[PDB]
Amino acid sequence: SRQIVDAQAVCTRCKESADFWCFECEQLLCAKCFEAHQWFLKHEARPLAE
Amino acid sequence: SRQIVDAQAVCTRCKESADFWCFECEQLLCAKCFEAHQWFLKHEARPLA
Ligand SMILES: [Cl-]
Ligand SMILES: [Zn+2]
Ligand SMILES: [Zn+2]
Ligand SMILES: [Zn+2]
Ligand SMILES: [Zn+2]
Repeated sequence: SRQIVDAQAVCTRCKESADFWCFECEQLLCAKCFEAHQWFLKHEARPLAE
Repeated sequence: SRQIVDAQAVCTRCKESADFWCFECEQLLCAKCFEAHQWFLKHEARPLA
């Protein structure tokens, strides 16, 4: 399943602009929510292209 | 900006399973492509996990 991520994509948790994609959660995250995700989970994830 | 994301991380070059992200190439690379990357370039990069 590929997915289109719009230019205005937003974090799945808060309202901030998305910066990361998690391959196992399948979700978009802002930097601050992403740092929490990395503390509590060990998932493959990547920065979004700027 | 506008881009496609996949459920699985695969190398941008060869489509094998990916292991690294390069911030300046903005690319996913498998281990073998990334070793080649390091031979030719010096960029900020991280493993995917
Ligand atoms: Cl992707
Ligand atoms: Zn995750
Ligand atoms: Zn967030
Ligand atoms: Zn490759
Ligand atoms: Zn690079």
